[PDB]
Amino acid sequence: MKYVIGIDGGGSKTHMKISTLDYKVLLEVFKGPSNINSSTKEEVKRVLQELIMEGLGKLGQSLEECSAICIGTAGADRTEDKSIIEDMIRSLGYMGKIIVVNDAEIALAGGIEKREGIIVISGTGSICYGRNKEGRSARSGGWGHIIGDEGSGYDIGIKAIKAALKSFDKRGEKTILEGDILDFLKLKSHEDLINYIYRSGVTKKEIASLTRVVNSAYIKGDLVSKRILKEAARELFLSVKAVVEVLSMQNKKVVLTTAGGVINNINYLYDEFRKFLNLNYPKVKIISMKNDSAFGAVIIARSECD
Ligand SMILES: OC[C@H]1O[C@@H](O)[C@H](O)[C@@H](O)[C@@H]1O
Repeated sequence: MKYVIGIDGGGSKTHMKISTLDYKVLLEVFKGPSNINSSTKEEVKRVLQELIMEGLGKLGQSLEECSAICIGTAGADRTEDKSIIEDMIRSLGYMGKIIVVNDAEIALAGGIEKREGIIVISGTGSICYGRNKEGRSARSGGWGHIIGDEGSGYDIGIKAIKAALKSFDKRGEKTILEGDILDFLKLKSHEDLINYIYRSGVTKKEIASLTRVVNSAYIKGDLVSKRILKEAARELFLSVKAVVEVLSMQNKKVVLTTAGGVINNINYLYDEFRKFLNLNYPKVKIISMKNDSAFGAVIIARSECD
C-alpha cells in the first residue's frame, strides 16, 4: 500500500521512480530536463505536477499513501531553491515528508548505498560531494556553467569550439575539431557556428554533446582533443582532492564513485582520472554506482520511513 517517490532532476532528463517500502520499483517515468536555474518557476512546477500525477495515475493511488518524496536536482543545495521546490509539491496537496537535496546527494546514495563516500558528477555540469567517517559533508565545484563546471561536458564542448576556432584563425594547433564540429552540428561555415552559439537558443546539453566529437577525434589520434580530455580529468581530480583535504581523508580509506556521461563513458578520461587518484590517494577505492540517482532518491526517501 505505502510507497515512496524518488525524483532525479538531472541535466539529461527528469527521472522518477515510485517504489514500495521493500524497494520494489513499481514504475519509472522520464520527462525533459527542467530546472528553476534555467526555466521559470511555472515551467518547473508544471513538469513536477505532471510527473507526479502521471505516475500516480498509472499506479492508481493517491498522494495519501505516499510516505515520502525525495527530489535531487542541480542547485537544490540552496535553501532558496529548497523552499520553492517544497512549495510546488505542497501545492499538489501532499502532506507527507519532502526531502529536497542537490543531485550529488542522491547520486551518492544510489551509487554507494551508504551515507559516507565521495561522488564525482561529470555530465552536462560537474561537482564533487563527499561525507567522511565523522558524518561531515563537503562539496567542491558545482558553480554552474558561467563560473564553474570545470571538467564537465559543457566545459569540454566550449573548449572544443575554442580550440576549433583557434585552429581556424591560426592562434592554435591544427585540430580536426575545426571541421568535425561543423559536421556534427550540420553547419556549413564558421559563421553558421556563431549564429548557432549566440542566437539559436542552444541549450547546455547541446553544447555538452560536443564531448562526443572530442571523444571521436581523440580515437582518430587528434592531439588537441586528447589534451582537452586529459585536462578535464585533471579538473575532476582536483575536485576530489579538495573534498578529501577538507574532510581530512588524505590518509584514510574512502569509497568513491562517478556519475555522468563524461566521466563514465570516455575510457581515456576515466583512466586518467583513476590514475591521478591512484597515485595521489591510493586508499581511495573507486567503484561503479550500484544504482542510478533516481533510486538514490528512493533510498533517501524510504530511509526516513519506518
Ligand atoms: O550536475 C552537477 C552540478 O552541475 C552544476 O552546474 C550545478 O550548479 C550543480 O548544482 C550540480 O550539482
